[PDB]
Amino acid sequence: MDDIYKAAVEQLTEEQKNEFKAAFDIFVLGAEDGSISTKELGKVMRMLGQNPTPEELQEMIDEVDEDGSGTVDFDEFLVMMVRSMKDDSKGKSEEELSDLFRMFDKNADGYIDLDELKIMLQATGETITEDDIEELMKDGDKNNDGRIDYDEWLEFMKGVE
Repeated sequence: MDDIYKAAVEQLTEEQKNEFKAAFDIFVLGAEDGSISTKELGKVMRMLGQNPTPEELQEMIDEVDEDGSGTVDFDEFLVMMVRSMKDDSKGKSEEELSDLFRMFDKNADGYIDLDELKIMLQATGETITEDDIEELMKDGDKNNDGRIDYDEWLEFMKGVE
């Protein structure tokens, strides 16, 4: 029975909502609609000022909203436990694309280059080859041309891990 969250609730106490409500109220100090970052560990880990890594985690969670509501409710977080998303959640934002697009266009040509896009993974410690990225850009296309434009960068993250 139950879909996925209605099942755990059977063996889970709703009282927990108030348990993790403290750390939440302190995190949404500035958020009026409870808009905050889900990254709990990544926050305390990056707070130490260590190597880059969690910086990207803030992006995926930035637009974790899959239902497209605008914010995440306290309850929505609880149900996220039983399911255990483990990792990942999203990639880049709608309004952010307008910035990232030009942020990667270091060639000032209007399009995106391999050394430009791949340059990102170059500063993080990825676990892939340098030439491998060459295959990624190939998919970046969308308007049929062979390069990135003011539209492909958006559809780019159509669903890549």
